[PDB]
Amino acid sequence: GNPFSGRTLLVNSDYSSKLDQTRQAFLSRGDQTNAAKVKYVQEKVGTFYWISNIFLLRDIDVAIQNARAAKARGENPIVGLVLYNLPDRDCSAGESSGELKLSQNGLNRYKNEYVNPFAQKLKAASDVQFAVILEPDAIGNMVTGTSAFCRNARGPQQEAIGYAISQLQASHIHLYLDVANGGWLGWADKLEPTAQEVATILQKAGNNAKIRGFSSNVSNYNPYSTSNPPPYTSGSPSPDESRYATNIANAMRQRGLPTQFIIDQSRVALSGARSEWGQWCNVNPAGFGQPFTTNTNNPNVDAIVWVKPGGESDGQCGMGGAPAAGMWFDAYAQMLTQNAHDEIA
Amino acid sequence: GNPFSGRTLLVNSDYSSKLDQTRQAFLSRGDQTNAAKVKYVQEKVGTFYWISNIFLLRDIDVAIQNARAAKARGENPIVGLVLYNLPDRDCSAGESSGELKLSQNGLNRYKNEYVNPFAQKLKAASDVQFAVILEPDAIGNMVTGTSAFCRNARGPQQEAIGYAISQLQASHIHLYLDVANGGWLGWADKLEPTAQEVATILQKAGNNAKIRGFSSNVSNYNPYSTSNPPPYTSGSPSPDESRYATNIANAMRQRGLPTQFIIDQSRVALSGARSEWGQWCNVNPAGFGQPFTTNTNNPNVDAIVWVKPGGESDGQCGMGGAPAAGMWFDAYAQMLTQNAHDEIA
Repeated sequence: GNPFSGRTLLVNSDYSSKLDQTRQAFLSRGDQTNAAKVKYVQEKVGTFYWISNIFLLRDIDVAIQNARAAKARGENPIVGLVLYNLPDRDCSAGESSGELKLSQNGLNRYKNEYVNPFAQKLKAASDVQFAVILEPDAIGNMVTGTSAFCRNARGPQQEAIGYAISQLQASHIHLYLDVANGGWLGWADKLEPTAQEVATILQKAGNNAKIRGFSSNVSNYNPYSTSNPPPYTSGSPSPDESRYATNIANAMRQRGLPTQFIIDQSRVALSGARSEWGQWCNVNPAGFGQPFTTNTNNPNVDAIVWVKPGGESDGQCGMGGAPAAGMWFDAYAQMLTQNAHDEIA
Repeated sequence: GNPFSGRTLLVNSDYSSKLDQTRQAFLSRGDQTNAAKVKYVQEKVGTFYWISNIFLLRDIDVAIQNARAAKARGENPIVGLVLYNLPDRDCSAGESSGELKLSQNGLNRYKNEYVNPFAQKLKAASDVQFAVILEPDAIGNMVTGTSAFCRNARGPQQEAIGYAISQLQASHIHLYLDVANGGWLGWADKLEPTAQEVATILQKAGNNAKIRGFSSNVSNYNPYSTSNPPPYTSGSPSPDESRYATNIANAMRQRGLPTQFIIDQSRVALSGARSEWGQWCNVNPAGFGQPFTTNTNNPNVDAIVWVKPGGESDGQCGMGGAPAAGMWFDAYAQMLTQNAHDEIA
C-alpha cells in the first residue's frame, strides 16, 4: 500500500526557520496577506530534508526528533529525506557538484562515510516512517549524459545507488528512486531507456532488494496536471508530471518493476517562464505549488510532496541576485509566496 | 624571525592535479610554451590548502604527508593552511557561506568539531612548519558589517577567532590573521578600525597568545607593488598591497601589536579588468602573479605567497562559463597561464 496514506509529510524545521526571514520581509512592507501565507508554510506544509553532504547527516537526527515531537502532539507523520551525495554528483557539469569524487576514493567514502551512517540512524528509528528519495537526477545523467566524465561515472554510480538501496531495506523505510522530470526522461525515446536503467540498478541492489517507486520533478517546475502545458512540450507524451508518472509506470509494469511515484510541487513555473524545457536554475516567475496530498487523481502517484525547499537557491544563475546553491534567496521565497497555490493562506 | 626564511611554500597536490587538465588543454592545441608554464606551477609553485569545512580536515593529513615527503628528498617546506569555517561565515551576504551557523550551535561546533581537531593535527606534527591563515575576510565583515545579521554575529565571531588563536600556539605554527585587502580596509578611515578589531580579538585569545601578523589579498587581484595603480584607488593611502601592509603595520606598531604580512599574488588583475575595486568574482583579464618569495622589498612583508588556487571558480559569475565556487574553471586557468608573471616558464 501507499506509505503516505493517512499520514502527514513532516515539516522541515530548517526550511521553516529560514522562511521566518520571508515572513518578516513581508511584514516590513505592511504585506500582511503574504506574511500570513509564509507562516502557513512554516507551520503546515511538509518538506523533505536534504542530506546533501556528510555534515548534514546530523539533520537526520533533527528530523527524527521532530517526527517524535509531532506524533507526541497527536499527529501521524512521515519524514521525507533526500539521499544526495553521489561521487561525481551531477556529472553533466564536468565535476562533482558535491564533496565526493570518484578519483578521490569516492565510491568507498559514499558507502562507508555516507550511506552506512544514514542507514544506521534510520534503523535505530523504528518508530518513524521514512520516505527516502534516492539521488536526484543521477538516472537522468546516466541515460542521456554523453561526456567522458559522465560516461566514466556511470558504472560506479550504479553500484553506489544499488548499494544505497541494499542498505535501506526495512518496513518503515519507503524508497523512491529519482527519475528526473518529464522534460528530461519523459520523451517517447527516453521512457524505455529509463526503465532499463532502473532494472540495471535494482539488479545491483540484490535479489530481494525492493523500492516503492520513483520521484519526479524534484527541484523542477512542471505542473502536476494541466490541460494547457507549454508549447515546448509539443511532441511529448509526458507534458505534465501526472502523465509522465503514468508513462513510466507503463514501461515499468511490462518489466515487472515498481510503478509508484511521488511528485514534487514545491515550485511550479507560470506559463511562459521558460523558453526551453531544460531551464532549471531559479526559474522565474514561479510560485509555491500544491502542498502535500494523497489526493492525486492518479493511481500510480502515491502523493504530491514538496522536495526542494523553495527559497534555497539552485546556484548563482536564473533570477538576479541569486546566491550559491543551497543559500537562502529571500526575494525568490517572496516571489514564490506572492504566486502561491490557493491552498496557502 | 620570518618563518618563511630559507623555506619553500609547499605545493598543493590537489591543485597540482587539477592543473593537469590545463596542461593537457594547452598541449592539445600544440601550445608547448603554456603547457610548460602549467607544469612549472604544478611542481614548483606552493599554494595553500583550504580547510573550508569539517570534511576537509582530512586535507591537513594530506598536506602533512606531502610536507614529510618533501623533507625526505632534502627540501625545507612550510605548509600553508587556510582555517576557514567561522560560524555565520562571510556575514555581509546575510547567511553563513559555510556549514556552521550561530543559530545552530555554531560556536560550540566550531570549537569542538573544527578548531580542536585542527589543532590536534598540527601539534602532533611538531616536525612540520605551518603558516596558517585565519579566517579570510572575517575582520573585514566585522569592521564594515552593519547589517543586522553581521551585528548579531560580531560577539561570537570574535570569541571564535580568539579561540582559534588560543588553540594554535606552538613554535612550529605561525599565525597570520586575515585583514581582507587594501580596497576594503586600506582607506584612511578604515586602518584604525581594523587595528582595533585585531586588538579586541587578541585580548580574547588571551594575554600570552600571539600571532605573527596578517594576510591580505587572499582571493583578490590587487598588485603587490606598482607605480601605476588603477584609478579607482585614487584617494586611498593603500593603492597596492605593499603599501597596504606598511599602513596596517604602522597602525599596529603604535598600539604595540604584530606587524608582519603574507600577501597573496595567486591572481593579479591586468589593466582594465575592474571598473570598481569591490569586484571579486572571476575577475578578468588576470594572470598568475609572482610565485612565492621572501624577496619582498618591504620589511613588513614576510612573504609573497599563493593562497587562492587560481583556476578554482569564485562562483557562477564574472567570466562566461564560470562554474560554482570551488569548481575547476579550466578556461580561467588557461587565461591565468597565458598572462602569467614572467617567472613562470
